[PDB]
Amino acid sequence: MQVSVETTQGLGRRVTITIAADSIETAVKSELVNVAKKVRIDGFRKGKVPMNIVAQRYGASVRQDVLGDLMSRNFIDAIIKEKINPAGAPTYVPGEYKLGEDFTYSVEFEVYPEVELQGLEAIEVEKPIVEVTDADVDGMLDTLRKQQATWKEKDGAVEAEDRVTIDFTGSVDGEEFEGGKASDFVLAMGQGRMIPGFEDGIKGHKAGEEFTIDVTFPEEYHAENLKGKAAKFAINLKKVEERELPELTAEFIKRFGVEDGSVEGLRAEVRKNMERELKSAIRNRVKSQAIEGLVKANDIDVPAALIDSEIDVLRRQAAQRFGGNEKQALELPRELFEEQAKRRVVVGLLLGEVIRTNELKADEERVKGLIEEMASAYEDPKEVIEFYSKNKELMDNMRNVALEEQAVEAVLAKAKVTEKETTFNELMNQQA
Amino acid sequence: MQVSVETTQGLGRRVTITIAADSIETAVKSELVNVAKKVRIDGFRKGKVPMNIVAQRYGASVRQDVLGDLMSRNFIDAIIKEKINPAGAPTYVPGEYKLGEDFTYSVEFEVYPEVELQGLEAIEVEKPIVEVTDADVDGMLDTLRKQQATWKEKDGAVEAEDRVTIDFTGSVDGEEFEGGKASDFVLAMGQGRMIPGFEDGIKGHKAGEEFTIDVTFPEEYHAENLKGKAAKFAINLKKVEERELPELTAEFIKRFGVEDGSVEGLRAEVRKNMERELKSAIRNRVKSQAIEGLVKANDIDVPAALIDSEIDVLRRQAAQRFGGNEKQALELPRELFEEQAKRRVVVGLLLGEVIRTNELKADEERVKGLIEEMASAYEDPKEVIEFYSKNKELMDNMRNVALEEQAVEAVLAKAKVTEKETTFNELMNQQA
Repeated sequence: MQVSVETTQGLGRRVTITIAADSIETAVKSELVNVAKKVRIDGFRKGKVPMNIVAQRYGASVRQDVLGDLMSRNFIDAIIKEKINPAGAPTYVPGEYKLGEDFTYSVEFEVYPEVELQGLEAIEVEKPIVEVTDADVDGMLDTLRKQQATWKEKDGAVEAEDRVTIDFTGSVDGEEFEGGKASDFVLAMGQGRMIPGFEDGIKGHKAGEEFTIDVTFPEEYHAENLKGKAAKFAINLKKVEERELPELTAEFIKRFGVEDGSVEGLRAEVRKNMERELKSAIRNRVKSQAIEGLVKANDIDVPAALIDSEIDVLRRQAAQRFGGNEKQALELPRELFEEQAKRRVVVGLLLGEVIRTNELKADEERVKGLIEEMASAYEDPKEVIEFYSKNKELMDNMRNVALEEQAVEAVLAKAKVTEKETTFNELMNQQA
Repeated sequence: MQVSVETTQGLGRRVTITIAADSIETAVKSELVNVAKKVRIDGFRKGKVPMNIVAQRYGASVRQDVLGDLMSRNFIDAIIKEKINPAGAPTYVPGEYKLGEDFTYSVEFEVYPEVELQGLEAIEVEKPIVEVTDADVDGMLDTLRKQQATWKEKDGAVEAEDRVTIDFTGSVDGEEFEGGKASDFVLAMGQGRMIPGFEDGIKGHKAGEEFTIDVTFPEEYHAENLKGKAAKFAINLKKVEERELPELTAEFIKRFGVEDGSVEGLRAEVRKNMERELKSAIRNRVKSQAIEGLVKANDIDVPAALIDSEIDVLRRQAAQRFGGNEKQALELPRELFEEQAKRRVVVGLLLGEVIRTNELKADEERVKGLIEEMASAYEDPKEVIEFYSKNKELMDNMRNVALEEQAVEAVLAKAKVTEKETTFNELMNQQA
């Protein structure tokens, strides 16, 4: 058999294969019965009319539709072998059909490039060795202690950790923005829930005076309408409640996911949480050094399509952390996310090539171990472990996490990693 | 942890679970980071703002969106364990949201019932034993011989197997219908491509005379607009070619998927095709006896939804064999397909319950054997076999074919099957 596929323009495709009647006769019989089996209609055939006879009767009428069916089957077959997973449903975009002339349709799909690994040996990574002191523990403990407190109504002055009701309106330089609209909003002070200085500036004000305070948001603020802006908050005030020491009688203080009062338990829980992120933090710097070393020294021309797709994901996610508005995130500025999107694609391409070139395997043992530690954080690890193994997406999505660890270890094994003993204060010097 | 899900009306569901702040505090942290991992944004977290703090800030704004996300994740999890495969994309149908009040959405999904197997031992099946004679072979051979012939232009009388060009219009009783429209249509006579009598009635007419002949379509004709109708065909005529004996020199006669001229090969190919469908024919009667015995004796109440879905599939398929028109098949009459759809659902339920109750396994050996014989009908069975094993849907879809065979054997093993030697003529008596 002979196969021919043409291209009209860009992503446009054309099928229409011209062959001898004998070949057509044979192919149509086989294909039509195969389609009939899919929907189970062949079993309803008593065989009074041969399939070929009806094929050369109604085949002309469904001739256009057959091309569409072929399009449907060929597309799915092709994406399976090229391993492309479309989001929802693909778009084929059919045009006007002329009888006796050509036909144009454009199937939208993305493509992938290839990369070469160079300068791997030239990667020098410094591993700063630091430890967590008991003083660090004290700071964390104190923060946790100030988080909880029992509310008590009073009238007079305002503390730094009181509970207040603030009706405020967000005005930038002289105009209200989309957010910053409050009504009987209750805010817990002393928890660092607002901008540093915001809950400080309102301290000492009576629950009935309008002051208007200048608050400046950092240039690197996630909200574009607030980043690098110095807004003024009127702050009306009306209700203030004192937060007194929480009842250590397990009455009110039982609002924790950890056991109450247990001094050893509290320190133990802090210790495990601190070291867990310490492990992650050191690896993040190691990972960052490796990533920057590759990107800065070796860049590659990346297709715009892949970057464009990354932007949408970023926009949807950004809107969520700005407030939450599905689909409206589409309206968010492209330039803000396009920069970071480029990095995501480059890193992915770099990792993907390492995996392919070194033919890395998805290690089940590695995945299982990670799951067990993570699942151990819950009361019943048994259902949690099974839950992850229950859903295929979770299994595969989590693989990329474990696989990434393998990729890092592979590079580090051949890279120059030097361990240097440093004081905690020394690593704290991150001024630029 | 406590879970809750309420129902508004019908398929309408309500989430909104009210729990203590401590539980919320813990649950939100775990869930949000899990979502962030899915899109790979957690690796961008340097940890300046605790997740809980932002959660009790923007959580209110995205509160509605969270419910939608929960809806999305819960639905997919639920269908996995209940094993329901949605066609494309599900519909959740959201309504108006009132702040401070309730919310209504309705998720459209189908359900399945269960059946009891009774009266299986009461099924008596007669197996008529017949054979194919050489006379049957001769008839088939002659039919095949008349199919092919070489066209030769002439002027005069018309044979029974000539090649003609007929411009006609389809008028029922006094109105043209949707089809029956021809222009320069070339029809090959003697191949039984038209209604018995249609190509017989035009025999003897000159290539330039309008006669108008009454043609009656059978009551059980697939085309509703023609079934039980006696239409009149004008028949204009203009071009007639004689079909002379095909060149047995392998020139013209090479338009077959079988070797040319080979007498033994021709008979061998006929023999294999005839017995293959003979096997199917006897089993179909056996299957029909068992199916009718169950349906006629034991009826079950079937939900309208399942039947409704079956109707659409039938409509789409019916339109294809009537001509071909995707989506327009929706406009086809329901009653025509609803009757047969009921049978499909009942048979499926009966088979499904047999499979579940008798805990039947999908036998790979059975599947492999069927594939090998089927693939043996192609030049290279190797790629064909791998192709079936390549696509999961083909593998699964084909399993049902093999599994049905197993189900039939299981029933027959305990049913009263009697073999009776019969003459071919005897079985031919199917006059009602």
